[PDB]
Amino acid sequence: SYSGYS
Repeated sequence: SYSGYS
């Protein structure tokens, strides 16, 4: 998964 700001 990805968590945060992109």
